[PDB]
Amino acid sequence: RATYTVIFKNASGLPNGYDNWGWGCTLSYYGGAMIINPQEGKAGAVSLKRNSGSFRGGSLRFDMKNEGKVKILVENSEADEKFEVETISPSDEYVTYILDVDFDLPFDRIDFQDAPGNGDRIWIKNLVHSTGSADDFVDPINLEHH
Repeated sequence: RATYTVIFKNASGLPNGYDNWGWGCTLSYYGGAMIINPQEGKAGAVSLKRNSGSFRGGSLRFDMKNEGKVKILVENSEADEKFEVETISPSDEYVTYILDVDFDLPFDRIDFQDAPGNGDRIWIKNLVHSTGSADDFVDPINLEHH
């Protein structure tokens, strides 16, 4: 059985049980989105840090729109180890991404970074981890709608 962990659907603030250990960004909340406003020259990131425990492998599902290129990473904060999941091209419309996490350590941080460091906004909603793969992902969000 896959375990689906909904981190947030609509956000009005930081997800419950998480902190932001990122840098070089201002966050705001509107239309249910976490709106990341990175500062120019900082290669800013949100780093969602789980207060307790860790995820392992599996996959990350989220809706995003983004004015520039966005790098997705995870980290294990104990080993001080970081892993690049994917780099995602700009889109002016929300797109649903479901990405395998092939990191061979547990991860307690999930990062969205303004990779080019030009200060391009990022918008995120509906962020979910599965213990199962991307191909096998059955979206609980689309599914609750239907």
